[PDB]
Amino acid sequence: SMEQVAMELRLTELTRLLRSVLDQLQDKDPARIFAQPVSLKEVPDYLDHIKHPMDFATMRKRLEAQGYKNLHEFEEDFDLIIDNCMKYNARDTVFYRAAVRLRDQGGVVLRQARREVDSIG
Repeated sequence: SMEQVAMELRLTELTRLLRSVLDQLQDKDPARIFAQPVSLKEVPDYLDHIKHPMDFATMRKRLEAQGYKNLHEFEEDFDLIIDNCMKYNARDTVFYRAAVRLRDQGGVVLRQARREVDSIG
Protein backbone atom coordinates (compact mmCIF):
# COMPACT_ATOMS: atom_id res chain seq x y z
CA SER A 1 0.00 0.00 0.00
CA MET A 2 0.80 3.64 -0.23
CA GLU A 3 0.57 3.91 3.60
CA GLN A 4 3.16 1.11 4.15
CA VAL A 5 5.49 3.02 1.82
CA ALA A 6 4.93 6.35 3.67
CA MET A 7 5.62 4.50 6.96
CA GLU A 8 8.78 3.01 5.46
CA LEU A 9 9.95 6.49 4.29
CA ARG A 10 9.41 7.78 7.94
CA LEU A 11 11.57 4.89 9.29
CA THR A 12 14.26 5.55 6.71
CA GLU A 13 14.34 9.16 7.66
CA LEU A 14 14.45 8.25 11.41
CA THR A 15 17.33 5.90 10.56
CA ARG A 16 19.07 8.80 8.81
CA LEU A 17 18.66 11.07 11.85
CA LEU A 18 19.74 8.28 14.31
CA ARG A 19 22.80 7.56 12.18
CA SER A 20 23.86 11.20 12.60
CA VAL A 21 23.07 10.96 16.39
CA LEU A 22 25.16 7.81 16.66
CA ASP A 23 28.08 9.43 14.90
CA GLN A 24 27.91 12.42 17.22
CA LEU A 25 27.76 10.16 20.34
CA GLN A 26 30.59 7.97 19.11
CA ASP A 27 32.77 11.11 18.66
CA LYS A 28 32.45 11.66 22.40
CA ASP A 29 34.38 8.34 22.84
CA PRO A 30 37.68 9.18 21.25
CA ALA A 31 39.50 6.38 23.08
CA ARG A 32 37.12 3.85 21.39
CA ILE A 33 36.39 2.27 24.75
CA PHE A 34 32.75 1.58 23.72
CA ALA A 35 33.32 0.83 20.04
CA GLN A 36 33.15 -2.95 20.15
CA PRO A 37 31.63 -5.69 22.40
CA VAL A 38 33.49 -6.56 25.53
CA SER A 39 35.55 -9.65 24.44
CA LEU A 40 34.35 -12.88 26.13
CA LYS A 41 37.75 -14.36 25.27
CA GLU A 42 39.43 -11.60 27.38
CA VAL A 43 36.69 -11.17 30.03
CA PRO A 44 35.31 -14.72 30.25
CA ASP A 45 33.06 -14.04 33.33
CA TYR A 46 31.45 -10.92 31.73
CA LEU A 47 27.95 -12.37 31.21
CA ASP A 48 27.89 -13.43 34.87
CA HIS A 49 27.96 -9.66 35.67
CA ILE A 50 26.25 -7.97 32.69
CA LYS A 51 23.11 -9.53 31.32
CA HIS A 52 22.55 -7.28 28.33
CA PRO A 53 25.91 -6.25 26.81
CA MET A 54 25.93 -3.33 24.40
CA ASP A 55 28.43 -1.34 22.35
CA PHE A 56 28.50 1.05 19.41
CA ALA A 57 29.19 -1.59 16.71
CA THR A 58 26.18 -3.59 17.88
CA MET A 59 23.98 -0.44 17.78
CA ARG A 60 25.20 0.30 14.30
CA LYS A 61 24.17 -3.19 13.05
CA ARG A 62 20.72 -2.67 14.53
CA LEU A 63 20.43 0.82 13.09
CA GLU A 64 21.37 -0.29 9.56
CA ALA A 65 18.79 -3.03 9.64
CA GLN A 66 16.31 -0.20 10.56
CA GLY A 67 15.78 -1.96 13.89
CA TYR A 68 15.12 1.19 15.93
CA LYS A 69 11.42 2.08 15.69
CA ASN A 70 11.69 5.27 17.75
CA LEU A 71 14.33 7.33 19.63
CA HIS A 72 13.40 5.69 22.99
CA GLU A 73 14.66 2.28 21.76
CA PHE A 74 17.94 3.88 20.57
CA GLU A 75 18.45 5.63 23.88
CA GLU A 76 17.80 2.44 25.75
CA ASP A 77 20.81 0.84 23.92
CA PHE A 78 22.98 3.92 24.57
CA ASP A 79 22.15 3.89 28.27
CA LEU A 80 23.09 0.17 28.39
CA ILE A 81 26.58 0.99 27.15
CA ILE A 82 27.02 3.50 29.97
CA ASP A 83 25.25 1.67 32.75
CA ASN A 84 26.97 -1.71 32.01
CA CYS A 85 30.35 0.00 32.25
CA MET A 86 29.62 1.85 35.46
CA LYS A 87 28.61 -1.45 37.12
CA TYR A 88 31.44 -3.68 35.87
CA ASN A 89 34.19 -1.13 36.41
CA ALA A 90 35.04 0.64 39.59
CA ARG A 91 34.85 4.40 40.02
CA ASP A 92 38.62 4.88 39.87
CA THR A 93 39.11 3.34 36.44
CA VAL A 94 39.61 4.88 33.00
CA PHE A 95 36.59 2.85 31.83
CA TYR A 96 34.14 4.21 34.44
CA ARG A 97 35.41 7.71 33.88
CA ALA A 98 35.00 7.35 30.10
CA ALA A 99 31.37 6.36 30.63
CA VAL A 100 30.66 9.34 32.82
CA ARG A 101 32.10 11.71 30.22
CA LEU A 102 30.14 9.98 27.39
CA ARG A 103 26.92 10.27 29.42
CA ASP A 104 27.52 13.95 30.17
CA GLN A 105 28.52 14.90 26.64
CA GLY A 106 25.86 12.72 24.98
CA GLY A 107 23.05 14.43 26.96
CA VAL A 108 23.30 17.56 24.82
CA VAL A 109 23.13 15.60 21.54
CA LEU A 110 20.21 13.52 22.75
CA ARG A 111 18.26 16.56 24.03
CA GLN A 112 18.24 18.09 20.53
CA ALA A 113 17.57 14.75 18.84
CA ARG A 114 14.35 14.42 20.84
CA ARG A 115 13.22 17.90 19.82
CA GLU A 116 14.05 17.01 16.13
CA VAL A 117 12.19 13.73 16.27
CA ASP A 118 9.05 15.38 17.78
CA SER A 119 9.39 18.42 15.47
CA ILE A 120 9.78 16.51 12.12
CA GLY A 121 7.27 13.91 13.48
